[PDB]
Amino acid sequence: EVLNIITATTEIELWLEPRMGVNAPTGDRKEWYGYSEVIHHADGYDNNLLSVQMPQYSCARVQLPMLNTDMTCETLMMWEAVSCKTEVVGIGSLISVHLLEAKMEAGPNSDGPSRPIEGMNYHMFAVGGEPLDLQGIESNGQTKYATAIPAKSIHPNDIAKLPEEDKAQLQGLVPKAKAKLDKDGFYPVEEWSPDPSRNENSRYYGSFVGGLQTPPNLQFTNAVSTVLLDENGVGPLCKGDGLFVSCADICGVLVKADNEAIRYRGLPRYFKVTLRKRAVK
Amino acid sequence: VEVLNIIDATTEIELWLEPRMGVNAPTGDRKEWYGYSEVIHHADGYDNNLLSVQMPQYSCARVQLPMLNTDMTCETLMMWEAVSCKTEVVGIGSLISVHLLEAKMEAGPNSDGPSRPIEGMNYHMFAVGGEPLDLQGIESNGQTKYATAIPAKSIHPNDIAKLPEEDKAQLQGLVPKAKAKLDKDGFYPVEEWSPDPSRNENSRYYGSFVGGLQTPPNLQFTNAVSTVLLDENGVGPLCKGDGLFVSCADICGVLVKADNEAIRYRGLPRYFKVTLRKRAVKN
Amino acid sequence: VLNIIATTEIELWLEPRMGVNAPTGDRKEWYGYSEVIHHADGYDNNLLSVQMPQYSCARVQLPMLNTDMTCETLMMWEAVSCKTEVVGIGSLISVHLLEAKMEAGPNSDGPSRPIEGMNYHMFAVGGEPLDLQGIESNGQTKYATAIPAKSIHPNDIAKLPEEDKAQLQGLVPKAKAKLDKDGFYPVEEWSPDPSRNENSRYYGSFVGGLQTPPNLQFTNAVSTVLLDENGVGPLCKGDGLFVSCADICGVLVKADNEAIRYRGLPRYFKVTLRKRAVK
Amino acid sequence: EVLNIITATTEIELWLEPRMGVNAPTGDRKEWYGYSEVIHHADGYDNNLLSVQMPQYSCARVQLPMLNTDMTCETLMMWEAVSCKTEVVGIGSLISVHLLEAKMEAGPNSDGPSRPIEGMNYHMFAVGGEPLDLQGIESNGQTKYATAIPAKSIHPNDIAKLPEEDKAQLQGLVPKAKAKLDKDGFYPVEEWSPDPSRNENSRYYGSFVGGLQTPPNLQFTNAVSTVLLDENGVGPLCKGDGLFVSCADICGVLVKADNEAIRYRGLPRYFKVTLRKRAVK
Amino acid sequence: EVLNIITGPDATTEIELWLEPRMGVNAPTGDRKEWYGYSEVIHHADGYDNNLLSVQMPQYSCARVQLPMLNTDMTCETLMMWEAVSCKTEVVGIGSLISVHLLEAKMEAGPNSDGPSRPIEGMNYHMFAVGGEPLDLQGIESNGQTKYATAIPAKSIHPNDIAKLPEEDKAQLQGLVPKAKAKLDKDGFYPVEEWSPDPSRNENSRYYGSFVGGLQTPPNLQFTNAVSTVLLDENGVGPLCKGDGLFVSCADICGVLVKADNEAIRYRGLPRYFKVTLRKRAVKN
Ligand SMILES: CC(=O)N[C@H]1[C@H]([C@H](O)[C@H](O)CO)O[C@@](O[C@H]2[C@@H](O)[C@@H](CO)O[C@@H](O[C@H]3[C@H](O)[C@@H](O)[C@@H](O)O[C@@H]3CO)[C@@H]2O)(C(=O)O)C[C@@H]1O
Ligand SMILES: CC(=O)N[C@H]1[C@H]([C@H](O)[C@H](O)CO)O[C@@](O[C@H]2[C@@H](O)[C@@H](CO)O[C@@H](O[C@H]3[C@H](O)[C@@H](O)[C@@H](O)O[C@@H]3CO)[C@@H]2O)(C(=O)O)C[C@@H]1O
Ligand SMILES: CC(=O)N[C@H]1[C@H]([C@H](O)[C@H](O)CO)O[C@@](O[C@H]2[C@@H](O)[C@@H](CO)O[C@@H](O[C@H]3[C@H](O)[C@@H](O)[C@@H](O)O[C@@H]3CO)[C@@H]2O)(C(=O)O)C[C@@H]1O
Ligand SMILES: CC(=O)N[C@H]1[C@H]([C@H](O)[C@H](O)CO)O[C@@](O[C@H]2[C@@H](O)[C@@H](CO)O[C@@H](O[C@H]3[C@H](O)[C@@H](O)[C@H](O)O[C@@H]3CO)[C@@H]2O)(C(=O)O)C[C@@H]1O
Ligand SMILES: CC(=O)N[C@H]1[C@H]([C@H](O)[C@H](O)CO)O[C@@](O[C@H]2[C@@H](O)[C@@H](CO)O[C@@H](O[C@H]3[C@H](O)[C@@H](O)[C@H](O)O[C@@H]3CO)[C@@H]2O)(C(=O)O)C[C@@H]1O
Ligand SMILES: [Mg+2]
Ligand SMILES: [Mg+2]
Ligand SMILES: [Mg+2]
Ligand SMILES: [Mg+2]
Ligand SMILES: [Mg+2]
Repeated sequence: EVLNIITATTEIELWLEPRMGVNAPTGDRKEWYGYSEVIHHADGYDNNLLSVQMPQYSCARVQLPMLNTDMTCETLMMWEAVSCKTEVVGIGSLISVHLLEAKMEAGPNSDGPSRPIEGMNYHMFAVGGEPLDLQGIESNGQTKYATAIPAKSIHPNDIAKLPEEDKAQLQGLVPKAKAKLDKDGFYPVEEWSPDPSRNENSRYYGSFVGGLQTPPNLQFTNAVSTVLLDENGVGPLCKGDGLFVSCADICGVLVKADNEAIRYRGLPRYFKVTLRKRAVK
Repeated sequence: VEVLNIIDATTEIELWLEPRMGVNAPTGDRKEWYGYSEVIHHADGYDNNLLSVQMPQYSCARVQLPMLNTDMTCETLMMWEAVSCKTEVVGIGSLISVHLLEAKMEAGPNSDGPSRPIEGMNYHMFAVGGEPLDLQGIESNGQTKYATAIPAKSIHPNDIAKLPEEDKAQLQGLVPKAKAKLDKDGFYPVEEWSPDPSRNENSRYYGSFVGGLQTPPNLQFTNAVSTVLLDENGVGPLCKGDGLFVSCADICGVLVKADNEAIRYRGLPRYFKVTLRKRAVKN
Repeated sequence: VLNIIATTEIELWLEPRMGVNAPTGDRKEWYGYSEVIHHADGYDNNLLSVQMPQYSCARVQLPMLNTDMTCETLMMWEAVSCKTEVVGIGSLISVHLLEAKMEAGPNSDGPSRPIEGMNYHMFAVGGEPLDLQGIESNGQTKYATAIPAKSIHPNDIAKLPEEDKAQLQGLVPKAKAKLDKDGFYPVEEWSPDPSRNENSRYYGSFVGGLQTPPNLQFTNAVSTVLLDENGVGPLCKGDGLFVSCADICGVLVKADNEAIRYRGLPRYFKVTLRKRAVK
Repeated sequence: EVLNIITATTEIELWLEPRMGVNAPTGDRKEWYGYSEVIHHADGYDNNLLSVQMPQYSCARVQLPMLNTDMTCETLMMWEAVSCKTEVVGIGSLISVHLLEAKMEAGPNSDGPSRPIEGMNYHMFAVGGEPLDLQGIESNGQTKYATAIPAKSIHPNDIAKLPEEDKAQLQGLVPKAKAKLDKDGFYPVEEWSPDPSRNENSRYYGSFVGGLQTPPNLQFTNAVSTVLLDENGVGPLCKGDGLFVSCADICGVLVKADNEAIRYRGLPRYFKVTLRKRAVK
Repeated sequence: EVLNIITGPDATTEIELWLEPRMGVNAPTGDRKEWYGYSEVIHHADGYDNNLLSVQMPQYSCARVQLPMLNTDMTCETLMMWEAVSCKTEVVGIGSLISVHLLEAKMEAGPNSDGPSRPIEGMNYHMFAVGGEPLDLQGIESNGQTKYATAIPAKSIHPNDIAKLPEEDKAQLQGLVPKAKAKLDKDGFYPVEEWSPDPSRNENSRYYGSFVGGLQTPPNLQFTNAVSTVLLDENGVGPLCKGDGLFVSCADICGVLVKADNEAIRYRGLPRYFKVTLRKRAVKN
């Protein structure tokens, strides 16, 4: 039960690095950090699709200053997210036409530029007072996924647990396939969406442009804010004094020269969130 | 100028509409293609019968609201009035996939590249009303051959207009007799039926179409946007029989088959949240 | 134009006039399309009216307002707003179009090319026929000479010598007409005249090319206000409301010669009117 | 020094015919009036680029009613342009797929449509109280231009007069390369832009979409006007009682069947300008 | 500490300037002079089979404008600063992008034809900024191990010149490396493919940018003298000019030229005009 604002503010900022699959600059895949592993047409059919091949949501919880010295009291204060500025950094890097290992965009006897990053763009950011609610889906119900222990990603049927002969249901809406975005680099974009049936205490904003050769269209400015207040003037209220931020920013794909397969490329996203104190019952 | 760098009165209803692209249930022989259409080829409907499973259809539902009037003969009645709605197509991220089962490879013949992703025609419409959505029929080709099914799995404009087969070219324009109510889920093909702008006084509908086979799908998703359903007089749809009627169609593109380059449509589920209030009206 | 004085709503459909303008005769199966167009038509043959999409138009008789037309102060119907919609947009998803080119390799069994390419969409509401200005993309295009005429061309009015018809590639002031006949004025030769049309409102868009994705919307929640900057809408002379449109939604490509047909769709109109006293 | 309005009005109409290169329906090139001459990749390198090959700005001066009985008076009247309606006519003609001499858009054994007009669109219009100020540039500083006595067009270096070895400066910003749009069909669009460093007494509006196969996107209506007043509510003031209108409307190109070279196509533009009387010092 | 605006008849001023593009060939002199306003040629394996040169990497343009001196004594506890209120800015020369007779450019036609050249098209990168101090930049690498030429003196500066990561850790620059930060303090020096405006700083600047990628994308550009950008923030305060300096910067890649003989590319940029309106604002010192 939301009461009146207490007149008292604070701002937090943070960066979320992309989780395109290669999620750390370490090991033998280090050079491909910020990209996915290679994806081929029959992957997941004639082999297991790996987590490194599946771009994932980024997320973090920011701890806010503690508000109530006694959690038993009938009236308490909560942090309320009022507005946010957010930005995808590094967009100029997408002009490169000398991408390592990338297909040449010219005739077979030429010496032209590489294909630049282009194709599918999927951009979403969210700010909320608790983890983002996710709804699960499968483009192909019977896609084969790797089983690592511990798991490196989670899939809708890990939660829905349909019998294998019923997994075609996941190509529609399966209500049991729901989860919270509670782990960075774990929930694949191609299987999980913000759940519009929940998320009463979060705000999310997403866009998608598909295809493999589509020009990426991105903007950057520090002159624009997003107001997080709902129709009643109430922003997300931060349970446990935690602010939750999430995003995904697939900016396109790289095409490999030797087999023409692809890797996704993502870019880091900045957040600046402005909060105020709100009394609640 | 120099060059300077020179060197209970209200209620909320929620529901999901699953897509009806043709394969309309994860059952039977076609179970694995639920949420897609059946395969379509250029001569289908000419050198064979076009099947209902090959024709994406409108989704629709009626939600029973709390009953408002004990005596429906009173000259002043209460009705539910739809004021606004939030709606969203879910699963958009799934459209990034370039490992689509049976799909054509987007690369040279000696390569091992990605599959073609879902792309091409996008047809998106949602509607909220106090009675079934009014539909007007049309045909792109008047003489298209349609399968005869018992029980029938779709209905076509000429099942209503009942024109002689030799006059069916009329259906390529506007045939006033070819009208229907969106009264059955997964039954009215998108390619034959549109919202009827000459009726639908008690419904609101919103549609967009981008054609072509290789067009990049362009879709948005957010929980911070609502659609106001009130008309110019401040009146929203009024729910007859205390029923709220929601409808949609969301073709998100096509898949291209590797073995013959024919296509299947792909659709995605749509969520609705409708906010309603009560209005007294003359009876 | 005096003050307003009560209201009424007019509805109608305009069926497309793409060339094959009736579901009768020998071409009846292509009603709502143009006849086939090839690159050299109008050069090594005569371009037919059935090959040239045309404006649709109608005059709706409104309730008579004045007992005596002699009076110095009369009532006129004033068009205030309108809702308009292109119906049948969903039919443009078809990839099983009769006689259409296959969009796949020569060894495949793929879909047909769908309707796509150039879109030309215009609607107008006025108190008198829409004024048109004529033009030619090619001054010397050869047009058939039917009796009676099935279409009218700019030089039919301007009557320039054959050696001067290159003028029609620019602006010929003599090449003016009124949109007074349905399925008669070709879109490729006639445009709404911005130097006239004081008593009409028109709204048009064009996206060219042969393979362009068609981009259309449909909704019953949007209206167009027809009032001008003085708050005055079109005034219906002779108690007649004049509506006109053209909606080329793209082209079909034929499998056997790769030539094209334009495709059009019907348009709906709902016009709201009020009574206005005039001098 | 601008003073108050004098409360008196007038409306001016005119058409500007396109000047794509073939600027009159006369002479040897008369049948291509409203188009450019044919342009090939090496034109201006292994030959001289001709004025007929370079689309130019259209412009006109409209004489307004004389306002002042005596131009020596300390307070005078000027016509002030307040708003304007403008329209490109003939857009429907761009649907044509039977264009004379044009490449066929089908396989070589077919009998399909011609390529329609498509590709780069350059649309600008301007209304001012004096000629539009232009700034010059060259995409290639060493482009070879024909010499006619008298000249049929004027180029930036005709004004800047840089040594031949210095003409690469014209690929950037050369302040000496300035001109007034004082002659119809004379200033090529590819060499001359509205000068944002001047033009205090004009308003111009321009858009460009490039490429050779881009779908042309054009609108037409009589329900929209452009307001010409500046931030202080002052429109262009007509010096010498002359109103100056300018434009360029490249709507795309035609592709010739026999060599695949191109001609630009333009369309005429209509103007309706509304003016009022303003007192000035 | 921002105080109130100081009203008066001489309280505002206006500044105009041009910035020429820095696509790589940054002066019309020397051996590369005929390609001024373009980049040097770029090929797929450059930076791998060879060193990527500064002339191959478009850079931000920038300038500091000296404003009228405001405070005779910078000792005083209360001072005045120029406050940037609005800006008009325009990319000039857009009409030149219609050319289909580009020197050395690939022919857009069949192999035995005589058609037009490919016009400038492809990726467009447009940004402008106005601030009261240099624009803050954040570094990144699309490929951490890209090979760069090391000239003495340096012709450009790269994110790891500042971050100084070990060579085997440079993959970190493909994400967000907080030490990879710089100020846009030198014209024709910071490549756009390695440096973006830093959204974590730039409190005293305003920047506006767009990108449309790909190699064949139609350039889409507007020009008009009837539109301004308001520079005031949510509290109505514009950038405040430290040391009486106005800082402007930009980058305008309008597309690429494709060479006929190897199909490699050069970027093309165009010059940008600025008109900045400023007013006097009192601040606490
Ligand atoms: C998850 C992962 O490590 N993916 C890598 C894949 C897989 O290991 C591979 O596809 C499994 O079969 O391999 C990638 O590299 C391959 C690519 O360079 C292709 C180009 O044709 O060549 C492959 O190796 C060939 C080898 O050249 C032949 O001699 C023969 O032995 O067959 C092998 C395997 O086909 C490379 O492994 C890929 O891009 O697919 C790199 C991925 O990181
Ligand atoms: C206005 C009209 O009726 N147009 C129809 C045209 C014309 O009759 C024709 O183009 C005039 O020359 O014809 C269309 O049908 C033609 C198409 O099927 C092509 C495919 O190659 O074949 C044509 O017939 C050939 C015939 O096959 C040859 O044996 C020989 O007789 O020549 C004729 C004409 O070239 C069809 O006429 C068309 O698409 O052009 C149908 C139009 O409705
Ligand atoms: C400014 C002008 O008049 N341009 C015309 C050009 C030039 O006269 C020409 O390009 C200068 O060399 O010519 C155009 O017409 C040419 C075109 O039809 C090509 C098609 O291949 O043929 C040319 O003539 C050829 C002839 O066919 C050959 O047999 C041989 O004689 O060589 C000549 C010259 O190449 C036409 O001149 C053109 O489009 O380039 C028409 C322009 O209006
Ligand atoms: C409604 C439905 O079930 N659609 C099927 C269609 C139809 O059954 C078929 O098109 C009717 O002719 O078949 C689909 O599969 C076909 C496809 O794999 C093609 C690939 O070239 O092969 C077809 O089979 C051939 C077979 O290869 C030959 O040995 C045989 O002599 O002829 C067969 C029939 O053509 C497959 O049936 C299709 O995509 O068209 C699958 C759809 O779900
Ligand atoms: C930074 C710079 O000056 N770049 C040049 C480049 C480089 O000098 C070159 O790529 C280094 O290998 O050269 C450019 O021109 C080349 C281009 O014209 C190609 C066309 O095939 O030919 C190259 O020279 C060839 C020569 O023709 C061969 O006979 C010889 O055996 O090898 C030479 C090197 O490949 C030109 O150098 C280029 O566009 O790459 C011009 C740039 O300004
Ligand atoms: Mg809910
Ligand atoms: Mg009605
Ligand atoms: Mg007039
Ligand atoms: Mg100035
Ligand atoms: Mg900060």
